[PDB]
Amino acid sequence: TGRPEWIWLALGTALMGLGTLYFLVKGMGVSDPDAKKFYAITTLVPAIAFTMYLSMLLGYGLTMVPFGGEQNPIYWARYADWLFTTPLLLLDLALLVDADQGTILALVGADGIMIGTGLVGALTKVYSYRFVWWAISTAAMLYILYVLFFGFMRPEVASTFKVLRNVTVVLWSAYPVVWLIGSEGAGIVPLNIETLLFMVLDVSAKVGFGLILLRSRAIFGEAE
Amino acid sequence: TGRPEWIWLALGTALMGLGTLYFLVKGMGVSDPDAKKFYAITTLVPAIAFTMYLSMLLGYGLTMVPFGGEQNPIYWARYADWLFTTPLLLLDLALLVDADQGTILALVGADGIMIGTGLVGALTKVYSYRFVWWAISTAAMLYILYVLFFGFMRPEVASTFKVLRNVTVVLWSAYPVVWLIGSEGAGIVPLNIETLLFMVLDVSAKVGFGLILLRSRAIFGEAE
Amino acid sequence: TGRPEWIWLALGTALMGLGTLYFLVKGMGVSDPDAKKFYAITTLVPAIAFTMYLSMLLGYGLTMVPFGGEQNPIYWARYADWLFTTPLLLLDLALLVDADQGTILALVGADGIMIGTGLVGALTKVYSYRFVWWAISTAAMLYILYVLFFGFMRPEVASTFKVLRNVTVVLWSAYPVVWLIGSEGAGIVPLNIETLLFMVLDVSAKVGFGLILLRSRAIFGEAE
Ligand SMILES: *C/C=C(C)/C=C/C=C(C)/C=C/C1=C(C)CCCC1(C)C
Ligand SMILES: *C/C=C(C)/C=C/C=C(C)/C=C/C1=C(C)CCCC1(C)C
Ligand SMILES: *C/C=C(C)/C=C/C=C(C)/C=C/C1=C(C)CCCC1(C)C
Repeated sequence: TGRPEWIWLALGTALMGLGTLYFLVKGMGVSDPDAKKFYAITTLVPAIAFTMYLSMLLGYGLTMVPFGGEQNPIYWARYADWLFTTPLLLLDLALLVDADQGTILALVGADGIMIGTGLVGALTKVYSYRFVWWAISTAAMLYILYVLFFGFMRPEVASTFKVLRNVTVVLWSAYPVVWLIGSEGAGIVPLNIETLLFMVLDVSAKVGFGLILLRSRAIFGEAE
Repeated sequence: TGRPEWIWLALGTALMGLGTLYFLVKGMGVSDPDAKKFYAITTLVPAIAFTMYLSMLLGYGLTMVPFGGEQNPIYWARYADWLFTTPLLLLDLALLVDADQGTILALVGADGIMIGTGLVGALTKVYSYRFVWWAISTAAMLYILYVLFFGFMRPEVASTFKVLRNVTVVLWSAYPVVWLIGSEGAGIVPLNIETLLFMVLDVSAKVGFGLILLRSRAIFGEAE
Repeated sequence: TGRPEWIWLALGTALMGLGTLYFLVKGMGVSDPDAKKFYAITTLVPAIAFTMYLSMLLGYGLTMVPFGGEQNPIYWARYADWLFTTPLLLLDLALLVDADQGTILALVGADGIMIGTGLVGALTKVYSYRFVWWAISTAAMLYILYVLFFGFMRPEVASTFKVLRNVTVVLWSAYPVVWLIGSEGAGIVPLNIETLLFMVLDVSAKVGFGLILLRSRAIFGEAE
């Protein structure tokens, strides 16, 4: 199309699609029940992202929100993606460490709150209030990060969890910043650059994260 | 009303309602925990369908989508039904065979993708792109069917699973065809006939499927 | 704002926010896995309510629905809250009594139906039909109440469950009445009083319920 961000949406669609196919093929033949869980979660994540990238590319997942006296292009489909994919990603971490159910519920619920309030902020027509939602969403993210560090095994489990926790902190923490400087927030970075940034983050957080996880012996039960 | 498809919506509402009441009464008194799971899942399915049929009958679950240069009546409430009822139905099959959690997640997630992309296709304003969504949704359905045949007990469990798997393949595979030839897709069959077809499919896939399942000794633990 | 109900929305936001913070601090340090489940569920409930109260206060969670020949202010965000918080509350009760999974699914599903049909009724443009949805929603509520009394331990578990079941029946049963007499239904009580009533009910059903639950020894495994 003639939205300059189309190229990043197209590459995102492609990389999510290819990552989905790769993980699908890779998990073919896996019989270990524990490993199956990780393959399922980890393949579902970019498959969902693929659909939502495509919806943005085709224009379905874009709406105009009036605020600051303009009609502002907001890609709402990102939140529909994140609503499902972010708890899934947290579930991969939580299963790695054999987290308590209470802890999993805390994580999933805080994540739901993070995404839902981010969506509310994204669609809010009173400019100043958009940042209230951003702050609440960010608080939920900080709670999530706190639990990953202070709320929790085989040495390979510890090692893989540590690496993935670090990837998670670094990549996830960038999202509120991009939103804040981008078209959803202060509008200091144009939508095409914002789209590029989220594409790099998303591909790393999904396909990159998944490559790290699915390469590890941590996803298998200890078997002779 | 004066929408000619009202009669099929009314009969669908009635048959789902009656099926719900029948399963409710039938599962009264069931104490076996395994059987309770099947009664719960299986009664919930037509209860949800009853609500969404009624919403279509009353006109709430209908919207107009512009495409191909017309205002096209799209019953969106079907997807709200299917979003919940189709994974529930898959859950009945998966519990019958004591499926791995990874496999259940794969099934539920692929199903979510099937329904969500079908909804996107149903609401998409660019005619040609509607069929892209249809294709992606169909791929998700084919993945689901593949898992039911290649991804998986007491002989009565095997026997009941086999029958229900066959019912599932035959009925579910008809949905993409009806959508394709109907008002959502190529518009070769009118909405009133499309509605009739989905009504027959839905009642069979829910109340018919449920009668088969709930009549079986497979839903009970092996007890003396 | 100049909506007279703003004061009740503001106090609701505050009390849910404070209740969230209190439960969060209170559950700090809890290591018992069973207790963690209850703290997680019970803190998530007012955290979600806090977000949805704030959304109503800020005006995001309000829409106008034409019916009875007027444009009627309907707070839809209540349903988005209840959709998540009501099954969570039922989950607290069900975990207390170690409910069968079938029973939990029945409860959660009936609750989903209660809330979804209440939302449909709230948004329905044909006045008389709003009450059809109300009736169906009420039937789902009555099913839920029936299960809590007829569908189900350590003496402290029994004692706490009994108290919380009674609180639940009394408070939950008031909701259909308020809706019926309020702006969503017959319009005999003005929106500002309706808002006050739901605020008192919600705070009691969430923060009050939670204080009772989290003060009990019932939420802990039996340990030496
Ligand atoms: C695969 C995609 C992922 C891992 C996306 C993660 C996204 C977030 C952590 C987003 C966080 C946000 C906030 C913390 C504040 C408001 C804006 C959001 C939703 C971008
Ligand atoms: C009770 C209702 C059920 C079992 C409905 C099943 C529906 C489907 C399998 C629908 C599939 C579709 C596609 C595969 C492609 C696009 C259109 C859909 C959603 C009708
Ligand atoms: C924390 C909030 C809670 C516990 C809310 C409970 C709400 C209900 C039990 C609402 C019930 C309703 C009906 C039974 C009929 C239609 C209207 C509703 C949704 C208010």
